[PDB]
Amino acid sequence: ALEPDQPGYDDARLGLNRAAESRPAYVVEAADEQEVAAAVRLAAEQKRPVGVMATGHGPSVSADDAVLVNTRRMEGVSVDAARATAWIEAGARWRKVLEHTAPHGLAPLNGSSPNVGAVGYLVGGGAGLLGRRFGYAADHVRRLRLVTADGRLRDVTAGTDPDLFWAVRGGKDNFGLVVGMEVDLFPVTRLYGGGLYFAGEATAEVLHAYAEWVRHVPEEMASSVLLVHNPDLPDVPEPLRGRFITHLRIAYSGEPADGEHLVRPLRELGPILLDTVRDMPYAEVGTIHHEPTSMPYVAYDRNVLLSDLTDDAVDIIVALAGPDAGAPFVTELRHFGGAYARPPKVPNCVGGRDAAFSLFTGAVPEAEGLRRRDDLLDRLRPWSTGGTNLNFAGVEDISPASVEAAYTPADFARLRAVKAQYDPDNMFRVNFNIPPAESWT
Amino acid sequence: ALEPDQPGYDDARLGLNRAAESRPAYVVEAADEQEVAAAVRLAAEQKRPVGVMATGHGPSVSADDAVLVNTRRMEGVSVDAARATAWIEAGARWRKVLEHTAPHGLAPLNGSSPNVGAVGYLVGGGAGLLGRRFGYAADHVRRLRLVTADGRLRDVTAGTDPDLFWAVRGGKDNFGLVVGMEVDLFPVTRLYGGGLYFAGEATAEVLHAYAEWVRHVPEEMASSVLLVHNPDLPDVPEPLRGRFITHLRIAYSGEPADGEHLVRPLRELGPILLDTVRDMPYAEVGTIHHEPTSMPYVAYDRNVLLSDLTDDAVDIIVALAGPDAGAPFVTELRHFGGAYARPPKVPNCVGGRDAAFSLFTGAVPEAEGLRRRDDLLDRLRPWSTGGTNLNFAGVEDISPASVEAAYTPADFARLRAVKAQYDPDNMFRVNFNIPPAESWT
Ligand SMILES: *Cc1cc2c(cc1C)nc1c(=O)[nH]c(=O)nc-1n2C[C@H](O)[C@H](O)[C@H](O)COP(=O)(O)OP(=O)(O)OC[C@H]1O[C@@H](n2cnc3c(N)ncnc32)[C@H](O)[C@@H]1O
Ligand SMILES: *Cc1cc2c(cc1C)nc1c(=O)[nH]c(=O)nc-1n2C[C@H](O)[C@H](O)[C@H](O)COP(=O)(O)OP(=O)(O)OC[C@H]1O[C@@H](n2cnc3c(N)ncnc32)[C@H](O)[C@@H]1O
Repeated sequence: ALEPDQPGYDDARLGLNRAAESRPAYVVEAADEQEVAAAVRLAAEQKRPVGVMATGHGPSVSADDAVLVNTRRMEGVSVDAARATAWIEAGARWRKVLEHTAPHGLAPLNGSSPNVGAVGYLVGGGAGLLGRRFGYAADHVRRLRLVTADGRLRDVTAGTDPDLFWAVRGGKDNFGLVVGMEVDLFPVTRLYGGGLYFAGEATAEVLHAYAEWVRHVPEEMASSVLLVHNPDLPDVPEPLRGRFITHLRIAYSGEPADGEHLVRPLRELGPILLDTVRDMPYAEVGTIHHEPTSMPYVAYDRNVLLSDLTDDAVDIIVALAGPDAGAPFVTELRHFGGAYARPPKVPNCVGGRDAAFSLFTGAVPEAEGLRRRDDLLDRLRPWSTGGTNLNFAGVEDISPASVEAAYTPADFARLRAVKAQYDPDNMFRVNFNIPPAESWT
Repeated sequence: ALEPDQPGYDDARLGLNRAAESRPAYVVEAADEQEVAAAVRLAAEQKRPVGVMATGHGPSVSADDAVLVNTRRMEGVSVDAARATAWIEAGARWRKVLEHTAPHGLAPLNGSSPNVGAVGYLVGGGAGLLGRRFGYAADHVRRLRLVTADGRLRDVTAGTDPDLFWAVRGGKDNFGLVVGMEVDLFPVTRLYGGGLYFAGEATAEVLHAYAEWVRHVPEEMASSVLLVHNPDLPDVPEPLRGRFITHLRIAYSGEPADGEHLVRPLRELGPILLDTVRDMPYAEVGTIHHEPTSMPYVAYDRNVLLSDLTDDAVDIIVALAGPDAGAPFVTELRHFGGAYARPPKVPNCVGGRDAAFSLFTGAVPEAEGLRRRDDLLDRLRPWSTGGTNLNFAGVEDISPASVEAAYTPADFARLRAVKAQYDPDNMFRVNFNIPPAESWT
């Protein structure tokens, strides 16, 4: 339990995304599950809130005055090739999970970025490059080991505590900290994917075709569109530097033949500054988004879920987020539907299953820039479900009403009840917080 | 000691490049140095030859009737950040070395392909993407642990056995099997590199400019040119498929500013089908050549060293290896000079230091194809040093005269003497073999 101004406090308290500028009263760099339970026990004695950080990818509330458990040293993974499952400790990032599953020819339902904490991602739902085919990562869990608000370790399956197994798979840490989880693995060894990086002048054309194209693709095709002003930086090749880029991401988990057939029409649009679409070992999946996770940064994230992508919706995005807009934020359009739209084998509380698309924005916190982001998301409200994707929400989305928007009204009702039952003092509240039901007080 | 038709013989006997179709009398999958010494002791009892394989990247002679030591399980690496050195076990591939050195911001002098066995590469010399700046990997060794032909383990430094330290660093396994080595590490954290992938019609223009360009670059710029008929395969992006490609590889180990300045003129040539030149973590270095090492293959490798690349030399390469040639082999032109051309701090036997370029060919063994390869290398003999790069030699280069061409005449004289002294029965002869001096009998 490091305290402020002790050696390595800052090390253990600060994550990748610093937008929640937070100062925990103590930080425990847990080495194992016992240290996690001990940290939680301590906090319960001191009537203190408890938060958990594996990477700092997903900030929400300030950890001021809280105990923060840093799980980054708990990076254990083990694979059961026979049963096609992996055991993943609290702090294991997907890159490490992939190291272990690839030798067997197995893939988890990981996301766009290998740097991301597998557990935090999963308990938000977890929308990746196999998701349109298989669903949310939270829909494919065998069991959980959990530190509950009394500081007890508990093994949990759909069998032993339905309520808790349901709530944790989409509820983040609101019901306890996950020390390890057992996930189903899938026989995926290769992807046909990469990017079509179009010049700015093509943005309207591309987004219009994309809106149509997505209506015909199978569930094996995950795809998204990034719109970004790229700086003149050496970290990207010369065709992408210092200009507006519309980047179409492909991730087809079937045969390259099929993928290429689907993709080929998109090439008739242009000009294409760079084309990386290719057959790759699934291990290389993190090259499709190639998201920078080396330096810490501050970013204000916000997203809305779209019931549909229409011409007029496209035109708003072109106008407020395309080349001439001069928007100082990145915009990403991610395709959902498919398996995401169908109820999971084993129920969970993951919301937004009716969404066709996620529309995401990432912004340096600066008032002119945040205004334009606001204007863009407001102008899309008519094509919006009212929902937000929880894993793509940011530090501005911390109020109870903002968190409610991540769940269906019924799921949230039930979640409030379960929360009262498993976290009566609302100890896990350094998070996208589900408040205890008022009826349970 | 697996024998033929025992479970896992084929596993342990066959490597990546199968061009030496070899059947060892026994294969020892050594777990540690003691098993290696025991294997060598056994062979010395039985008057049998001994070969060593970590990956099968570098075949030469058939292992028929030999004992083969497979070192692939000896993959240990440890790094001394303070002293900037790594300890590398026999079988460790560069990818694993890189895993350990990158967290400290250190780089070994590895080569184009992370799949390659660090030790085998180094004892051939070892020409990589930092070589023009720092020299051969064999020029930066602190010590070796070696199993000599009596089966004894021996720690060797420039201090304790000058003759042996000299000979092993360029002599491959001719003087004993290396169980571990201690290499100097360099403070390189990033490269500016990648490819300019030009269409076939530009090949003459590019090779002519390259010939000139290389005369002005600093030692921080490693570069090469691949000429290849790419099949219509899904493993490469659509611009590179089913056509002739001239691929210019850049690897600048200075500041991106400097790299870009150097590279920019090359873009004035064209058309460029794809441009990947960018600032990257040095860990990603294996993306510059992106050589396929997943499937085994058969390949007949041959190279000649060039004293200079002239217009007429270029025109022969264009004519016999460029788009209209219909050559069924790959051709690679690699730039040497720089630190390679200067004597190493601590002497070694690595030859070809006077070469400006390596010209390499890789061929499926088929007589029409091998004829054209022969014709190309013969037609370049006037611009040739007479030498060959040992690490780039193949199964056709196994005769004493072919191996002599890898060393200066004096070095080879001395090498024959040392060989008689350390391997009097020529036990290590499943290799590019240095025969014992006749004067020592
Ligand atoms: C940064 C980022 C995030 C990201 C992404 C790409 C990047 C560059 N791509 C995603 C994608 O393709 N699909 C997706 O669904 N999400 C994606 N994300 C977001 C990511 O899922 C979330 O940010 C998630 O929170 C990441 O978890 P991580 O553990 O890495 O992050 P954290 O800040 O350290 O923790 C955030 C919250 O996660 C919950 N959490 C963390 N550990 C636990 C444990 N052990 N038990 C229970 N809950 C846990 C907490 O709520 C914590 O506050
Ligand atoms: C396949 C390949 C090779 C390669 C390369 C790229 C690819 C795809 N790029 C290279 C590069 O950029 N620069 C360079 O200098 N060489 C490059 N190579 C060639 C490589 O250096 C050689 O092929 C080398 O022989 C590789 O060694 P490896 O150990 O991987 O290969 P092997 O077939 O299993 O062994 C070949 C011979 O190496 C000597 N050897 C191997 N292990 C030992 C030990 N422990 N002690 C002593 N000698 C050893 C033997 O002579 C063995 O026969």
